[PDB]
Amino acid sequence: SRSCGEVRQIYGAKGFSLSDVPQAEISGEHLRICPQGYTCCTSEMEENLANRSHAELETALRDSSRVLQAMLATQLRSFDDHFQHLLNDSERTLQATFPGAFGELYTQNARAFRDLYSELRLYYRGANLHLEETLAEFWARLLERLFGEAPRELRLRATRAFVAARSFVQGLGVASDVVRKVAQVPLGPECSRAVMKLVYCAHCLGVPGARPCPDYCRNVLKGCLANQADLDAEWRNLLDSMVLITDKFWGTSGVESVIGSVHTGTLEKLVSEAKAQLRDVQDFWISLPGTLCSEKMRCWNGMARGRYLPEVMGDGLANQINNPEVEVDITKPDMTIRQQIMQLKIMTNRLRSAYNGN
Ligand SMILES: *[C@@H]1O[C@H](CO)[C@@H](O)[C@H](O)[C@H]1NC(C)=O
Repeated sequence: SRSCGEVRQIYGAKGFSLSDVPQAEISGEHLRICPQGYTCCTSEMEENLANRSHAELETALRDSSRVLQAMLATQLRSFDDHFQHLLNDSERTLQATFPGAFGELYTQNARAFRDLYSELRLYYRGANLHLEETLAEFWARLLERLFGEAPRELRLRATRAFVAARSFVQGLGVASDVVRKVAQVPLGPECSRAVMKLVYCAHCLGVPGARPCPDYCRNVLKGCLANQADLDAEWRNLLDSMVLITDKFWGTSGVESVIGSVHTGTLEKLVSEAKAQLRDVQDFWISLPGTLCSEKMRCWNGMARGRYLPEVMGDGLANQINNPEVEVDITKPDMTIRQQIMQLKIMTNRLRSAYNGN
């Protein structure tokens, strides 16, 4: 008892200097973060351990962000490349059948057809948002190069198909960007305090083998990630809209059939997998506290070993007003996070609009 051996062992395994560690327990009068009591930690050790815990939590968060980003990027690239390939192969089928099938009108107008397809690619890329004018001019210089009353319907169908595809890809890209920018938001100093007291203060108070209580760590991380948790609602909204817009991919007027029919398996599986991934990460913004506590981090409640009494806080900034472990100013939001929320709102609007109308 009262020996600093084990704490010295752990503090040494951290790579830190072994000169700064006391032989036995000293007075904890000097401890700023950890509750003051007989301890094996000097102020030096306290600061060092604090820095360590903070850097570790940072690393975990950044890792989660990297995983999510990678997934969304993969989905994005997949759907984008496929949507490109459908049209490109519609053009290859075109060039294969059409000249061999019928008259010199085609072979003379071939560059005009190529320009039509290229303009459709520009429409899909979002470089040109009005296809009515470009189509009307296509028919104008096709007429002046001479295609019945129909297919004016192909205009409408291509419109509603291509806007759906573009909206889905844009959605994936936007989610990816939101995650990207939010990931660079730094942790608060009070959050760093609470985290230190969550992790290494157990070591400092003489219980180095003690495990942090689940509700305790939970409240701490809900205190730290409170701003990130505000993204929940709009995130779910965007994901819901992205799940919705894939319904337009199917049917004779469906996106697939339309992008394939411009001359007149796969995407289904991709859409299924996408649905799986999105329904997996719908919980993302509020899931972090529960995830990091259950994996990377009878029990240590922050004072001593024992039960953790306080009940777990709700998700979001405002619900942290009474947070026992960390002190949150709910009057100050993170403006970056709020901006990203706005972005989510915008893209969600675009997707809803794309779903039910013009
Ligand atoms: C579609 O055709 C264009 C013509 O330049 C080509 O560059 C592109 O590789 C094709 N689609 C894709 C993205 O593979």
